[PDB]
Amino acid sequence: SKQLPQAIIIGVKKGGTRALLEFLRVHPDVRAVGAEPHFFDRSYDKGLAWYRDLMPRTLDGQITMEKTPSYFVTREAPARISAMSKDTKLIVVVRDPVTRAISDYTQTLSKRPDIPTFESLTFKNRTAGLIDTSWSAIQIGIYAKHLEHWLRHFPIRQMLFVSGERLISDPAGELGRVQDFLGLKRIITDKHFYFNKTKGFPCLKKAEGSSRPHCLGKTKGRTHPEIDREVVRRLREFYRPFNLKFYQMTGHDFGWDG
Ligand SMILES: Nc1ncnc2c1ncn2[C@@H]1O[C@H](COP(=O)(O)O)[C@@H](OP(=O)(O)O)[C@H]1O
Ligand code: NA
Repeated sequence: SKQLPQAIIIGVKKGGTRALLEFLRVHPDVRAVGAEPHFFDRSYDKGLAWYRDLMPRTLDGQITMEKTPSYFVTREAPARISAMSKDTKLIVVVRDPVTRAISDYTQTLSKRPDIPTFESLTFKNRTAGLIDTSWSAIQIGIYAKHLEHWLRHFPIRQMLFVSGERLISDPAGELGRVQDFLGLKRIITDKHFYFNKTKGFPCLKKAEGSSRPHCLGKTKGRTHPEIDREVVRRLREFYRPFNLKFYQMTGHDFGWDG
């Protein structure tokens, strides 16, 4: 029967949310929705009967999952999800905030090519190095800011933060933690993955629902544009104090600042 997701991948955008979901779909005890529901942010009015109807069917002991990257930054998401159930497990796939802003910009550049440069959107006042905190690309990277709001409705024990960089260099190691966090037996492993030279990322030997090798679509693995390293330095400096706070809240250093 259909059940409401006991675990959600709530963020972040461009941290590697699809990759993680697609890898978790290999486990025999994970059933997940395909496309981003965007329920708790854009379609909450439709109610939990609509939400439950999107979910796949599951046997007993199977875990239902979804991923919507905007939840982590959408203001009302914590209260609403906890309202669904106070026990929901939450996962955040985090990434270097600066690489994430560039990946975010690169996604838009693949849709509206005429947009200004990353360096002009970066600043409100280049002459003074004042960064546009209103720009969504900047704001999503301040993980500690959004994390504080989630901890008003969830114990940090029910929240797992996955390394987006380590998801690319050692998918089997990272997914070992995620399986422990969801009470799933360690099944996903190194043999499930393989590196495709021409893609640049790990791929699945057999995806869920397929017997063939499966890499991620053309929408994942984009070539970023070349960015002024002075802006990158000024962007790493902006995030540094926020990254340090995030490390303390999570008890883990994700290596973005050394
Ligand atoms: N095996 C894999 N194949 C492709 N992209 C992967 C990947 N593992 C992680 N990713 C990353 O996942 C990002 C997308 O995150 P999301 O699905 O949350 O939007 C990609 O951003 P880039 O295109 O900048 O490289 C890519 O870096
Ligand atoms: Na974008």
